[PDB]
Amino acid sequence: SMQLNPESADLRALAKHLYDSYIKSFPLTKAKARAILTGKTTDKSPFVIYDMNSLMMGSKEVAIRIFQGCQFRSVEAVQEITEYAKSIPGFVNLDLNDQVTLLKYGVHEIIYTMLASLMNKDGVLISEGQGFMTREFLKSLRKPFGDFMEPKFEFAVKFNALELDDSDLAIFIAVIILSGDRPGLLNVKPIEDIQDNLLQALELQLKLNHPESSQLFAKLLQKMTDLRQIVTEHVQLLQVIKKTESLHPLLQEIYKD
Ligand SMILES: CC[C@H](Cc1ccc(C(=O)NCc2ccc(OC)cc2C(F)(F)F)cc1)C(=O)O
Repeated sequence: SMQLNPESADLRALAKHLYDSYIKSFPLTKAKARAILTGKTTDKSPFVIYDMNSLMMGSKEVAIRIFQGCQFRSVEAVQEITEYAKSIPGFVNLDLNDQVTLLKYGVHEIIYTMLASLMNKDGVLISEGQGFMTREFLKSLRKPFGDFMEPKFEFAVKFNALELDDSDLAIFIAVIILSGDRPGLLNVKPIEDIQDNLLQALELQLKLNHPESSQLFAKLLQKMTDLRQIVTEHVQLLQVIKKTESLHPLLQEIYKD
């Protein structure tokens, strides 16, 4: 950051480009989510599902309904991330094998990342900001389902304290996709080379955007750990779901290894 030259200029262009794709690919940005959550917008005023009463107006049939709702958004979210991926310079030049691989293992990490954008301490925005379902209501569902989201909220409150904006996340999300340690990758090097350039862009983005924020870069890289864990901890919950009590086949496909 100390030096404004052709390399730093190239890193800003990669950041602008990724931001512009983020906007085209992700309708409900963090900036808009925050507006709704804090009241500012008159765009729409969401309905608050806070008990069984509220849910109907909007037994274990409700657990079915809500799990169903997640699956629908979860498939909607995987299309959003697929569209974004295509816009990351170099991504579409790798063996189809790797592309699909980088996405098989990434989507859920990006989902739990961007889910934080939709969350505060009280609950989560749903249906593109039309509804807001409370943490405590989601907690109250019949076992085992009332632990489904809690870890996603746990992650969110720590993540949202980083105070990242859509510019920040654009690059960060791209860094996650271009991970060179995904099982069964063929050409690791061209992914690492792309990620190294993305990590450069992020570092410079975070210095410009967060003047009085210490080791934010390191603190953001560490969150990739938390994310892997949410996925693993989630899979454990699903695995139970199957044995205890089906899944949309696109989610079924991604859950192979
Ligand atoms: C079943 C879905 C999981 C990952 C997953 C993906 C997305 C979300 C998510 O956006 N949750 C918020 C949400 C969205 C729509 C809903 O419609 C009623 C309901 C919810 C909510 F219930 F709050 F979680 C939550 C989890 C998977 O793919 O295994």
